[PDB]
Amino acid sequence: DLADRFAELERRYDARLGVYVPATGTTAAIEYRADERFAFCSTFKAPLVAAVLHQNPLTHLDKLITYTSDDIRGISPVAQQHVQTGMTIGQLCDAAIRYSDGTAANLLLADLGGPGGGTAAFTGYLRSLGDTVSRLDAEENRAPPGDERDTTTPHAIALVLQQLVLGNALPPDKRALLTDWMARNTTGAKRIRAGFPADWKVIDKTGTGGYGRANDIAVVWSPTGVPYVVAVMSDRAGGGYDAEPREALLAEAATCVAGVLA
Ligand SMILES: [N+]
Ligand SMILES: [N+]
Repeated sequence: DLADRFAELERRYDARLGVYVPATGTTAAIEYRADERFAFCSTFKAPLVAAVLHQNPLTHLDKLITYTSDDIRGISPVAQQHVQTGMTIGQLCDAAIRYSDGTAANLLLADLGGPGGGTAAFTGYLRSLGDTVSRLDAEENRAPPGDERDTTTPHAIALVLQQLVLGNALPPDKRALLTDWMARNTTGAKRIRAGFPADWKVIDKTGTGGYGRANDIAVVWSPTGVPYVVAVMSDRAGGGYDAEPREALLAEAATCVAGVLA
């Protein structure tokens, strides 16, 4: 019983774990706490890039955005080295996904515009994909576990990623950009990627936070090219606001999923 094995991971890592793998043409869905709420953390930056792509012609990727050192907010590996030159919308999409760049995310939200610095518009994009539960409220706080702001569920975000990467939410040219940025992500080697054999292809977007939060959302392809969406979320609310996030938990959960899918 796979659910028994997920529960053992919860006890061993003193953590709460959520998993959703949508059913496919030849597999049943995998689900564990799939409708419980977990913080987005940085995983929202993947659908955020999709929302910007959706709303604009591809020429928009060449638009140069200027900003100052005081605009550097959240962990921003790329943006904080390009204050003087600025960054194009396309470079900001790249940084937001592949380096979780918080400033890039803030600028892409500002590009959507509207109240809340773009967070209302982003949430509306998720509504348009049929996601009735997720919400984004703040820009790049260690939100308490009970707070519903800035949360999703494994079920909800997996079905969002399913439509974006494997469905028709985006035209093929915009779909290919999103897929490529996730494929060359730099932050995910020790999470879902670490749970799948080397001949599976893995694209992903991570998130990490207080209360021991560690997330990874991925699309994987078997060695013969069959794709599956895998969403894994975790936290450790009982360990306090500074509980250690555990990448090994996500890797071990992904290993259990890979055993089901192989
Ligand atoms: N949250
Ligand atoms: N913003």
